[PDB]
Amino acid sequence: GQWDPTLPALVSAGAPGDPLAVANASLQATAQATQTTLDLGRQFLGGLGINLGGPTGASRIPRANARQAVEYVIRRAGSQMGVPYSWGGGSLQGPSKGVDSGANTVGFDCSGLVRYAFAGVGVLIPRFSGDQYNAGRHVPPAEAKRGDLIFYGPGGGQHVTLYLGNGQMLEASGSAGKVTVSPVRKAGMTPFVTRIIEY
Repeated sequence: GQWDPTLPALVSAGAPGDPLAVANASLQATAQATQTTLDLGRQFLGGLGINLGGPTGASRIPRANARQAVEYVIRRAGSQMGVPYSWGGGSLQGPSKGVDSGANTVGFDCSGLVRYAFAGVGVLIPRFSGDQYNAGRHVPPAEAKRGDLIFYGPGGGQHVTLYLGNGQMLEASGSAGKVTVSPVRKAGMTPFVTRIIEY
C-alpha cells in the first residue's frame, strides 16, 4: 500500500485551496514568514559569531556551518517533544492553534513541526508536506542521513518526519497525539527522502 498504515490516510494540512493554504498565500503572510525566517537565521548565525552584511535560503548558510545548522534544527524540533498534535498547528516560533480538527488545540502537525524547526536556521520550507517533499534534493532512502525529511503517502502528502539517524525519526504524530521520536517506518514511505541542508 501507498500510505502509512499507522496514521489516518488523509492528505495533510495546507494542501491546495484548504483554509491554511489560502491564509498563508496572502502577500502579507508570505512577507511576514520570509522576514521572520531571515530574523531567525540571523539569530542562529549570530550565536556562532557571524553577522552577514551588504546585499528555501539553505544557500545563506556558510558551508562551514551546514552541519551545525542541521544539529540546531534537530535540537529545535527536539525542544518540542511532548507538545500536542494539532492539525494545521504551528508558527515559525512555536506551536499554534490549527485548522479544522485542530482549530481549538494549540500544537503542531507533521509539516508544522518540521517547518518550525528549519526556520530556526533561516531556511523556510513550504507549509504543505507534499510541497516540502519537493523542497530539497531527493535521495534514495538507503543513502538517508541525519537531518533528512522522510515522507509518507502519495507524493508525501500524508506525513513528514525528521530523520535522526540511528533508525529513528522525530515526528508530530496523530497516532501518538504529540511530538515524539519513533522508529523509522517502511510501510507507506515515498520513493525518496528529501535533503534540505546539504552536508
